[PDB]
Amino acid sequence: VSEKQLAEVVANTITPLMKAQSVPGMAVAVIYQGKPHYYTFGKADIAANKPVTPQTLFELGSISKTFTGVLGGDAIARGEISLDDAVTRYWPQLTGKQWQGIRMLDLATYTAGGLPLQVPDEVTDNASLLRFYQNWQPQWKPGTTRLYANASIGLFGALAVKPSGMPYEQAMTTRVLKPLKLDHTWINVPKAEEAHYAWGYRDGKAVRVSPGMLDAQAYGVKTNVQDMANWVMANMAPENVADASLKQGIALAQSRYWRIGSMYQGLGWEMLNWPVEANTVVEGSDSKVALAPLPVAEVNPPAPPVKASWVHKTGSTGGFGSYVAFIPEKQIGIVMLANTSYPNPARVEAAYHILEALQ
Ligand SMILES: *[B@@]1([O])O[C]([C]C([O])=O)[C]=[C][C][C]1[N]C(=O)[C]C1=[C][C]=[C]S1
Ligand SMILES: [Cl-]
Repeated sequence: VSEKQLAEVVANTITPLMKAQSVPGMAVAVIYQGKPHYYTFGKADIAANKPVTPQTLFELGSISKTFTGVLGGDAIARGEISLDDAVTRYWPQLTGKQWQGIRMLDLATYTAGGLPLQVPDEVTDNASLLRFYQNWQPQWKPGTTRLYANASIGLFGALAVKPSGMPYEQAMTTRVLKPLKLDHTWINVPKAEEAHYAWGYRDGKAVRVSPGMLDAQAYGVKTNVQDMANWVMANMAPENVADASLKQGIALAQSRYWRIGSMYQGLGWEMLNWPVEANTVVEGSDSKVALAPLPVAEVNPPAPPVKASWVHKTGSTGGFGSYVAFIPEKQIGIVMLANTSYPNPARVEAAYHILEALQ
């Protein structure tokens, strides 16, 4: 499949998508034959008439969780934490007896027993954060029910960096971003970079993400399409990652911990076995499945990375919608960054269609 044909397949999928979903701007990377290929469409900022470029910063939303998963894996590989350890090992002040039996694994993979999708808006400091988790009453025993949640993996990422003594942003930069040369990926956008920051859009209004507790760990990363392509490349082919603990952390994040229907839960990353049909992946992305509390089948010991996987993550904020998927066996992958949050099934369908052209 030539560069020219690939550019046509991308244009012919994305242009109708943007029209149908009222998306002002998109940046796309396709990973193919050892390198990224970049396609940019529309506007980063409508009022200012600024085009999307390969340097335009997008809000990743929950694709931030893949960075959380890999940083946590790296901590495991340094010997600083174990997924088998009790959450209370890293938070001794968390004295409530309901936390017994809840492992760092459970926090990382949404199986703690019903931690909710969000940290409540009244949580504004450490005292309030502690109170929230102290007062939480699990609806299910640990290791029985997956409920996708910021309050779960968010807390995992905060606790994962504690033994290192490093704050979370610092740990992420030193241990994940810098070694991979992701030098335009930000939890907090510096002043000097602000001109690259797209506006998000919802129902015609410009919007950007506001602060919340555990945001950095759950939904706070911003990045451009070059850094995201290289992030996808590193996760798709970790054999080329030099730092030993980081390479193992990447493997840990794509390891299978639980089966839930047709999908498997990694650390941030989710996986289906390849080959998989589009309707299987599309159906799973629907909110009525994706947000539901669902029974789990344990994968113990965790299964190491399966090369024949569809590996993916969707993420949104108020004004952005992003999606990434890759197939390590085929060495193909895609990044779709957009400045409006459009339906996840639509992201999956487009990503699957483009990657199908490469098979
Ligand atoms: B995150 O982006 O993940 C999505 C995944 C999906 O769409 O199935 C859903 C919920 C949690 C995450 N999103 C949010 O927390 C919403 C926002 C965060 C900041 C502003 S809105
Ligand atoms: Cl600690």
